[PDB]
Amino acid sequence: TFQCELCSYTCPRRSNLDRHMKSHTDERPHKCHLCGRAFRTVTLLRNHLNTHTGTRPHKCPDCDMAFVTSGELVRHRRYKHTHEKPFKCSMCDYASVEVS
DNA sequence: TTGCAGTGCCCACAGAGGCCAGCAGGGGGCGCTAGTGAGGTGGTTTTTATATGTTTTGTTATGTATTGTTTATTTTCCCTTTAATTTTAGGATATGAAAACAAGAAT
Ligand SMILES: [Zn+2]
Ligand SMILES: [Zn+2]
Ligand SMILES: [Zn+2]
Ligand SMILES: [Zn+2]
Repeated sequence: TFQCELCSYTCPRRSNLDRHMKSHTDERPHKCHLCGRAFRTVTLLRNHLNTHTGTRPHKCPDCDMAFVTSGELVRHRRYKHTHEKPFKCSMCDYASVEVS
């Protein structure tokens, strides 16, 4: 029912349309007090500051290294600890942690 | 000793193959982020629900009006007895009208 004007975005929640309009309008009100980089939400700026300094809270349960976000630890476990490999190739027997 | 037939040696430029940097092939692991997606919390209203006040409905009691009841004073229908009232002779009256007499008038 809900439709977009800038693109063919179709959702059922008005709040989803609101966020999509915020993405089109690029409301970035969160700057970094070290570099000119800016973001739209607080968690992005929090991770950016957790990269300018070493304050990595997501610790690896199987080794002693760490990362700022969860997805990086997910893929680290699928590379090094639980070799998942969901996506597989066409001809060869290849598979890896990322679609890239 | 020489000409001829056959050998020795020294060089050198090719020929060859290992040495080497350069460079491209497939694949493993990390740094970082935009953008949804979903889930949880807070606010809002809202909707159901509950309780109070007012009014409407139902019930009760009293007074008035209607129908009925045996008196009860008309009233009215029906007797036997008078009290006017009417009808029928019977005698008397009256008022008329001829009748006779008397008085003018004529012949
Ligand atoms: Zn759009
Ligand atoms: Zn910065
Ligand atoms: Zn690890
Ligand atoms: Zn393949």
